[PDB]
Amino acid sequence: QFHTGIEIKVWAIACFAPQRQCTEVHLKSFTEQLRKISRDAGMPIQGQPCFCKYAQGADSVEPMFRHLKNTYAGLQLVVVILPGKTPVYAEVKRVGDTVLGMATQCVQMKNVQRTTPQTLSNLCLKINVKLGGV
Ligand SMILES: O=C(O)CCc1cccc(-c2ncnc3c2ncn3[C@@H]2O[C@H](COP(=O)(O)O)[C@@H](O)[C@H]2O)c1
Repeated sequence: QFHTGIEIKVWAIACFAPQRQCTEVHLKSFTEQLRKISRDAGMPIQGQPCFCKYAQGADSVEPMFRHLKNTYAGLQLVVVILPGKTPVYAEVKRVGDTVLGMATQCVQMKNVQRTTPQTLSNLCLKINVKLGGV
């Protein structure tokens, strides 16, 4: 079930959670915790995303994903932080899967604000399934 040989060197964060709820330090904390667990599991995600920006609303998804595709050669993944149930999820999947062919992984804001080994493990397993056997 689990894939070896994944190395995620070029990846982006698109934060659809409001900055006042999911701060720069929450993003840095979450990213560092994800770096360490993904590494321990032999699917290392490098500590520094090439891009980390806030956006709001489903209409921002296509412009930002077009920008990412146009700017970052060898981009392997966009981690999308969502604030609860939101039409932004459907739009991220429409643009990523059907328009631009860009791998995306969505995560709940509450799991970025406060991490646990179990929820970082849940996320690594979803990423592994996506980026494994390409
Ligand atoms: O339009 C509306 O009013 C709400 C629409 C709606 C209906 C059903 C589900 C959603 C939805 N909203 C936000 N996050 C969602 C979601 N469905 C799944 N997710 C998130 O995406 C993650 C899965 O990400 P990937 O599909 O990239 O593996 C789930 O863990 C969960 O964290 C949104």
